[PDB]
Amino acid sequence: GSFVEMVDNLRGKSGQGYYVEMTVGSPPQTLNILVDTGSSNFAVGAAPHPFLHRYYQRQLSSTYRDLRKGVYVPYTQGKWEGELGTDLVSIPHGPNVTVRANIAAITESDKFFINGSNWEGILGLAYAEIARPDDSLEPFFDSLVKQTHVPNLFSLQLCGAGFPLNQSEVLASVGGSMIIGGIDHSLYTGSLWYTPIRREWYYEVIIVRVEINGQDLKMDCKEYNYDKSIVDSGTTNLRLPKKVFEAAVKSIKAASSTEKFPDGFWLGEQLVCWQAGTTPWNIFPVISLYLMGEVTNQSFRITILPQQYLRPVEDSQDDCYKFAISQSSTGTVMGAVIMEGFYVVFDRARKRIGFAVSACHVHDEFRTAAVEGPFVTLDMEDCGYNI
Ligand SMILES: CN1C(=N)N[C@@]2(c3cc(-c4cccc(C#N)c4)cs3)CN(c3ncc(F)cn3)C[C@H]2C1=O
Repeated sequence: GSFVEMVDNLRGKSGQGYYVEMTVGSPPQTLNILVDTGSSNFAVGAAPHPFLHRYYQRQLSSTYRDLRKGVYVPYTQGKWEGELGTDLVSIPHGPNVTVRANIAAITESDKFFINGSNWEGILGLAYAEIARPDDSLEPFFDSLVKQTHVPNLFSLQLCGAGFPLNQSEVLASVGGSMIIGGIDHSLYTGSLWYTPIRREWYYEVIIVRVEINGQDLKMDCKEYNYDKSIVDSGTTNLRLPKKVFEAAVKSIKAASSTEKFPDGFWLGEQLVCWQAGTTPWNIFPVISLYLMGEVTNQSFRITILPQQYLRPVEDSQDDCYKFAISQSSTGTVMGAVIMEGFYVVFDRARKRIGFAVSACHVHDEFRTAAVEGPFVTLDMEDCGYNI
């Protein structure tokens, strides 16, 4: 329906992540928290750090409970270590509830906190299977659903501005909405189409066909989900398995061949700039991902524009961008490139993910992002990877 208290409760941008305000402890300590559908721990800075101006002070919370257990979370780009405990947590622009949740109090970190970023912790919204140290550490959303009458569903509208936001603008701008326990109809246009959650660990999905400007990439569909395909608000790019990335970039280069770009642009390293207002959107192709439908032998497609996969960056008055499609050795990641085009419904209760055209997606007068269906697609379970 309508969840006016939760609409426009996010801030941020794809390169720095999107965050929501939360409170921890008694009296409440306000912190900004990165919204991550790609992990399952609620973890906050709990010790001074040069890039933090606030942190969780456990000794000032009367409701703090020590779990007497450490947690070490190393990952590819960095790591954090901390001490497990529980406390009362609320979301000021959220459901009007307070819950007792697990909190990893971060005491040591490496390349986790970012200078200039305005967030102090991370909210892992995925399932217990991938929580650290193990699946016995109940994730925040699981606690929220168990302790209250909040429906087992949340939805995200991540809003890319379509232009770079400076240090002050990114603080004052609306980055989107996280609707906890519902679907807000003002955030999308057209119909919502649902794809099954394949398995409850990451938000895993199955891609059954890929097109670049309507041209079938024509790969064995297992390649698109090798070794998994996930929906991740904590990844900036659309990341594709090595072989898929190679085929996609060849096709995108062919479609945009009226303009030659350096190898560094396609590697996501180098920016490309055009005179103000002259970005040649029309030379770049649309990209469609077909996802398994809820009905046997049925699929639907989501289509994004170069306004989604060319990330605006500051150089001058030129309009500059980085190519935000990159290679993966851990499967497809539908990051903020995908998510900024759509309103995404994480329907945990019905084990499905919904997509609709976002009311805040960036487009031009000639093309728009799309969510369309149905299409007849056979042997879609064969597209899923095993082992
Ligand atoms: C892609 N991705 C995440 N989705 N989450 C993680 C992080 C994302 C960010 C981050 C920072 C800035 C911008 C963006 C965006 N968009 C994301 C910092 S840490 C957490 N994680 C993880 N893994 C295993 C585990 F038991 C617990 N946490 C893996 C990290 C990661 O590389």
